[PDB]
Amino acid sequence: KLIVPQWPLPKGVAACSSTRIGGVSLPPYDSLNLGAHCGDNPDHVEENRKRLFAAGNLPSKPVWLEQVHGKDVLKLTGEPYASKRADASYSNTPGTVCAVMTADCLPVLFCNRAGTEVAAVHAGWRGLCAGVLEETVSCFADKPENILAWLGPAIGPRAFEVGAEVREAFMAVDAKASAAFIQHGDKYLADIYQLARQRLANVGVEQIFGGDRCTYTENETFFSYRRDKTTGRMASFIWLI
Amino acid sequence: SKLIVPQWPLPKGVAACSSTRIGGVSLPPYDSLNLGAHCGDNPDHVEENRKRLFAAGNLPSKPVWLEQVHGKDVLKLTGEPYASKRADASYSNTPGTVCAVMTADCLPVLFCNRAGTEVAAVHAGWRGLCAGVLEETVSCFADKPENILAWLGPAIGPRAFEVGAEVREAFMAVDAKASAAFIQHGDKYLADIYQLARQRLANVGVEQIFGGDRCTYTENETFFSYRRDKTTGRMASFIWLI
Ligand SMILES: [Zn+2]
Ligand SMILES: [Zn+2]
Ligand SMILES: [Zn+2]
Ligand SMILES: [Zn+2]
Ligand SMILES: [Zn+2]
Ligand SMILES: [Zn+2]
Ligand SMILES: [Zn+2]
Ligand SMILES: [Zn+2]
Repeated sequence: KLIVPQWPLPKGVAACSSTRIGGVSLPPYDSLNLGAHCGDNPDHVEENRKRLFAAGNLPSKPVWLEQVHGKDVLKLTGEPYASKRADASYSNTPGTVCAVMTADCLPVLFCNRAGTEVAAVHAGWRGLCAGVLEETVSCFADKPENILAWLGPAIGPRAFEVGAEVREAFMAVDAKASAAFIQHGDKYLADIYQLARQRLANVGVEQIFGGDRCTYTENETFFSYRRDKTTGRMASFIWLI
Repeated sequence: SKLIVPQWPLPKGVAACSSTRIGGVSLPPYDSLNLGAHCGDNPDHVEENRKRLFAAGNLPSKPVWLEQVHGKDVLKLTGEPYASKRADASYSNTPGTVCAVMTADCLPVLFCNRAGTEVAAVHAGWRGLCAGVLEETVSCFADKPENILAWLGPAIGPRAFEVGAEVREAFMAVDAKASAAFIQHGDKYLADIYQLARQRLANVGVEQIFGGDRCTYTENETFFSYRRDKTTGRMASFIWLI
């Protein structure tokens, strides 16, 4: 089964986010593991990808990134790439699939109401803190007012334990980050949805959706790196039809 | 009443209890003896519920709460500098140390030996049960399985535990005895977790098995149930050497 973002989806845009359900992989990758570098059977991963691309009605294969937990955006201008080293992608080309691979990190999908540009972001805390979302938004020709954002399944505020330094880093950029951390031993529990919403507001994006799942809690629906260590991967996808 | 006392031949030197949703201070949907600190409850209420339970249970120390990940790892409670509390079972041979597991549908299993020198507590979700958490816990004991007692705590029962074909498949890949513990329910099955546990226990030589008569999902006035409620409190099961 496939998560369909609950937002006012514009006419020529289409989106989906995968779960752990309905694949072919064996534990600890059971069953719809999309990740090719976490030690799964390579023929199973290939099979899960095929089923998910069918289930999601993707028009072409996703442009998978070399995700490095940074803040760079690849503009999906053309099929042979000089380097896919990026944690976000941007497209204004019909049929081109933006894709981001996650199991705890925040997926964010963007599109404009006019339905002429899309973006997908893999926003781990470091990339989020350093401004991956602001950098993705800045790629859009449209104005932020016209931009929709969907917050995908990520590790939620009851499970995302971070060190004092992480909380420190977020407040160094934007002091109101403080409300997104709650003390918990020598650490804090952090609300990644709250932090993403703050960055998005600071940049003018007001139509924000999703943010109601937790990859760590919902173990029957999602892989979680923090929970499992060795485990599968989900992905979120957006494209212009 | 905040507490269930396992009904088994409790050895001298051992004590155990398992909590209910009754007798605490938490507000709905955590009403009222919620012990879980990570389900969105008022944490002052959670600490009061814990104080109340620990008092009533006559625990000699605070529980060694695990970071439960629904796997099959057993932490031997050898001494508080631990590299990681990521585990779904614990084992102690140290008087005064409390083994504890936190549940609201998953099977709690408490273990001890007739001599009263070793205890263990297991949070057995279906994934961990399937991958062999009970067998793993049993193999931590120095004593022989014949001298091991096992108590099945309140879990989601065979009329409520609905699973996909894949769960049945997984269990029967380990042992086709497992087919007995499943009954079709549409394109689904209703699974008997107590039956699956009893099969693993027998496989391993544990013959003295008690409890397994409750249903967290049915008894909404005694137990929290994650399947029933989603946002809800947590019970826990505890055992220790006196
Ligand atoms: Zn295969
Ligand atoms: Zn990540
Ligand atoms: Zn959670
Ligand atoms: Zn905690
Ligand atoms: Zn109160
Ligand atoms: Zn559980
Ligand atoms: Zn029915
Ligand atoms: Zn029942």
